[PDB]
Amino acid sequence: IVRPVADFSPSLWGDQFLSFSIKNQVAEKYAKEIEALKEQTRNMLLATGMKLADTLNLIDTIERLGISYHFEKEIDDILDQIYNQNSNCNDLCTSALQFRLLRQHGFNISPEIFSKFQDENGKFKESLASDVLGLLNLYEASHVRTHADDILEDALAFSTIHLESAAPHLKSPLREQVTHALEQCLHKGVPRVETRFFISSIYDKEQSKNNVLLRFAKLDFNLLQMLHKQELAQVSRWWKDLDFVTTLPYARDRVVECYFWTLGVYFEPQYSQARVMLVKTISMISIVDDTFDAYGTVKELEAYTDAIQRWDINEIDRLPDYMKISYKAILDLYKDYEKELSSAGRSHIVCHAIERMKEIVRNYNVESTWFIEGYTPPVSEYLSNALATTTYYLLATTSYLGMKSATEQDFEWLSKNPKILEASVIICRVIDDTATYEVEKSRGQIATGIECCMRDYGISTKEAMAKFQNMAETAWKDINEGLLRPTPVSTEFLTPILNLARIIEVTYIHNLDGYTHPEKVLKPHIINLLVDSIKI
Ligand SMILES: C=C(C)[C@@H]1CC[C@@]2(C1)C(C)=CCC[C@H]2C
Ligand SMILES: [Mg+2]
Ligand SMILES: [Mg+2]
Repeated sequence: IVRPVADFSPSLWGDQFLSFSIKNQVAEKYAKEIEALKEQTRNMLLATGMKLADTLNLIDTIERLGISYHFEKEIDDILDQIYNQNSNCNDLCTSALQFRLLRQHGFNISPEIFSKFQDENGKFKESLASDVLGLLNLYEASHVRTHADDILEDALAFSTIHLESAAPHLKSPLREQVTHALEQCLHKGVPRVETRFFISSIYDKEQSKNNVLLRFAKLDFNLLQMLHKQELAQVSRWWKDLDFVTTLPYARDRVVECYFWTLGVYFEPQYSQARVMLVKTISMISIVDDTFDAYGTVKELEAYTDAIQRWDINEIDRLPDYMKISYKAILDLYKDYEKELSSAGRSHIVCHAIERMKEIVRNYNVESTWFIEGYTPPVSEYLSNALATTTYYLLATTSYLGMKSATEQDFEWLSKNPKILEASVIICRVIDDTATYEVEKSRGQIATGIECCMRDYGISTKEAMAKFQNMAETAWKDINEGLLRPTPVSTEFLTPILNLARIIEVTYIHNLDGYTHPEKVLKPHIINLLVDSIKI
């Protein structure tokens, strides 16, 4: 009873991450200077007598430099004051920046601030077209709108068309920043990679840059990168010791890409343990996906699914040898989770991620059944199954395991599929389906997202893809709304969900996937985040 073909490619990375030894003297040097620079920066933020525009530009610069996580309380205190005071700036640049920064931090500033910039017909004054800084900040702000922000409904188009027109004659690095913005907006980018671009490509080249902030940003980035490299080394050894690339030769060898995903979810030092836990789940679920997608028979897949629901090592005899391997590994991983959380007294919350694993395996099996039967469900039924198979319910849940602050109440909220989680999952689903359609259409998939859509609504491939794009647009507004205070849980637990939506947009940018193993899209970001340090 034959199997498919060894179609996947090996890891292009070889063993270059397997061992990293931190030059402890260099790390301590960096850490010591950063401490001094951190305090100088804190004093900049706490300086009195600053004008609004200067204050917002300082916060914006520090956030783009990737060092705002050092100043969460200070920044919040300042934005909170700005929110509460009657800000009457009549310039497009400052208004739009004020709007963006406040909204991104959950402050529900009214979009009425943009009215003065529009005619009686609610359309932006074309006379703004010669204000590039205003256009740029309006552009960035337009990506943070909610359903209640229809005054901004054309801001994206307006600013885009005029930025395009102005870009080639702008000075550097403003030109590069505008051109980059048009390709990748700040709000929907992966924070470490926008940070890397801003530091090296923009701020390092800005005539007016603050030397203290630039040096701070460079040292902090490179020191954090050291931690990330230690983590990836530890994870690479863990993966190598599992030796799935030998025992399960049908499976993808992509632990570097999996680790990069965790880096998108959170990069800060306090989430080191969290990333190491998360990456192991991402690696293992890609094994499961592949087992379902191109190796297991119907009968094998049904026993696998059943064994997962029972979740007992006793069940392993009921499986073929090759499934025994991943099944034991899955059970071991969660017992490992329980042990490393027991000292903190948080072993009891591992069950929540276990339930999501059980869930996605059920839905994998449904997807297989559908495929075997040649079933094309209506979109509603399709999504009822296919949202879970994005892995995003599992990943979001898993992201909390290593977060010391995460409580049972936080897991209970997540367990109900709150709107902001649903939105992120939907974004991942429709982006994947748009990119996967043409290739999977030839692979025999009758139950692919776009096909379900085409058949349900009786529309073309283009119309279906536009309907899917609209779903993603709607979901981004939902995410944006879901960040607004008062939040149902602490914002610390929302940002992973937002960041999950960010990575998938970035990974499938410009279409499609992108193409052939999203590795090609990820490769330069992995180089920039995990191989090459920022030259100082
Ligand atoms: C979102 C997921 C659960 C994972 C992250 C890495 C992934 C899919 C990618 C994008 C490339 C290698 C294949 C595979 C492992
Ligand atoms: Mg699959
Ligand atoms: Mg797909």
